[PDB]
Amino acid sequence: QLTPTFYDNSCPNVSNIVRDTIVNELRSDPRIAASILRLHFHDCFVNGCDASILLDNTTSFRTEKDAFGNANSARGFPVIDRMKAAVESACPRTVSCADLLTIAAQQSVTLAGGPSWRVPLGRRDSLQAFLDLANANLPAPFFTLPQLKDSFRNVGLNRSSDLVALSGGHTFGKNQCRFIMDRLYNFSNTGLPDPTLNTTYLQTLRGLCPLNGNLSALVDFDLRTPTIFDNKYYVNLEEQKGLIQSDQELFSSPNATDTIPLVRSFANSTQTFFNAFVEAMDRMGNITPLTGTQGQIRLNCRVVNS
Ligand code: HEM
Ligand SMILES: [Ca+2]
Ligand SMILES: [Ca+2]
Repeated sequence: QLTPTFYDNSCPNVSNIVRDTIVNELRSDPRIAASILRLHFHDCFVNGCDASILLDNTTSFRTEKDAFGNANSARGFPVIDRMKAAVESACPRTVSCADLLTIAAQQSVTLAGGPSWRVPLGRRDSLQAFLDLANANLPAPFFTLPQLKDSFRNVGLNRSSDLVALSGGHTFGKNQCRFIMDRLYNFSNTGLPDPTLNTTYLQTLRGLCPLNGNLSALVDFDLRTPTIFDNKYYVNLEEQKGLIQSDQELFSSPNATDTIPLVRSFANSTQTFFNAFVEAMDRMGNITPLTGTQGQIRLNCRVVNS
């Protein structure tokens, strides 16, 4: 079983080294905290949190970095390399990349103003990467609520609270115009914008993402506090200001009878949201981990030990 004290003897300063690395990177890249949290999410949804997403291509298996949900989107890999090297220097062959990324995600959330907690540890690193599984398991912004629920249940998260709380990760970070073009100009082949998108915000988004414009242009997930980890994400949903389809469906989908009350509860209380986020984060971090002697303690997160 995973435990928060796993490295209290072998590498007591691991969390501090991770924090220091992120603090330093944030000065030149204010988006890195969001990027790191997302890497952990994409790691856990594919064969569990086993650092499989960090592996680069080999002639025997393809990298998950080329998955539809990661390609030209996932980022921060060199930063993970930096903290890994620092931890390896402080504590040789001790901290797995899987655990490192989990701590990095928690520290990223805390540094951005979110809750502070000690994540369960003891995960080990995968011996391969899973591109096909990543293409099948990572949810997409155009998913309906039933599809979002299916995606979470598929990896082991059955609770609507899991889905609603973890979606709160969109309280910060960036999103490409590419992913909302349909909502802005032609939703579900209706030739009209998504009716669940606030019409005033629709105008603003159309200005940032004009038709035939730069699809790679970036827009903030949270128009209220773009880089702060808080519950504003839910207040936006209540006003039909969720940025992507999957965000707004939590509040507007015909199948949202169970998610609406959660959205409201999280928008009404920061404490309720933070508590739910920590709970959901630990549940996600507990998805099919390799433990004990299974897998390895990867020295270079990009390659399997030889
Ligand atoms: C519920 C289904 C979800 C969908 C469909 C989804 C979809 C997306 C999309 C389309 C982007 C934009 C990528 C880009 O434009 O390059 C993104 C970014 C992001 N997502 Fe999600 N996401 C989901 C859940 C989550 C969860 C569970 C977390 C973490 C707890 C998370 C954290 C983030 C963060 C922080 C960013 C910004 C990353 C950055 O700016 O580098 N997402 N997501
Ligand atoms: Ca994984
Ligand atoms: Ca925010």
